[PDB]
Amino acid sequence: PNSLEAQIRQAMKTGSTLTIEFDQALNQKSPGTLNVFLHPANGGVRIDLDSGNQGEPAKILWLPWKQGELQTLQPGSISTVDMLFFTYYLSGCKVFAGDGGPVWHIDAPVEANQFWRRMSSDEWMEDWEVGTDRQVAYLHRAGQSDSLWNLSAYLEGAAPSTYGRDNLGQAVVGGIVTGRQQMSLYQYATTSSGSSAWSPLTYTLQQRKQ
Ligand SMILES: [Br-]
Repeated sequence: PNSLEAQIRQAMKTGSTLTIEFDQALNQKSPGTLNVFLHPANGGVRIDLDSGNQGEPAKILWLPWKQGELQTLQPGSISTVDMLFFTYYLSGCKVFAGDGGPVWHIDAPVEANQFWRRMSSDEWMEDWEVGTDRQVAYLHRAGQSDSLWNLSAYLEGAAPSTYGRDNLGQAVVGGIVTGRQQMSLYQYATTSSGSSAWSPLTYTLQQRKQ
């Protein structure tokens, strides 16, 4: 087979099944570029800081998870075509990504009005004028209470993407860098039924309402 990094990038693009296991220790690393090790795992790849166990070094873009908080990947971090991006597992969490803008990983219990308030101090958000459009990818868990994710007061456009059902399930989000400050996003979900194949996570047109 190819390098584990290439295997992931091909699984994403081809819409194949290839799971990702993350070491929790990665959440102690700040957002931005990160040197990790990739290893074979049952049905997929493990990403950690273990230099042994047939580990293959890779430089990725990384976005940690933090309890009760948002974490942000700034687009200034993004350059190298075909570099992979990952965030930690979504456990009821939300991911909001602006095309050419930041990516936010928001923990499950943070209310939508609160996380939008926090997001909106970012320079990319301040530059997004009411009545104008951006391309935004937004992913939440299906069946979660609407107060934890509904941004309809703020954005008009396509509905969010969802993962899971009945407020159960997890997701993995990653990406492939396509250029300066540019990435294409991919996702899969894990439920009682098993893990889905990768598919695109689509940026949709959104107009800012207020
Ligand atoms: Br929840």
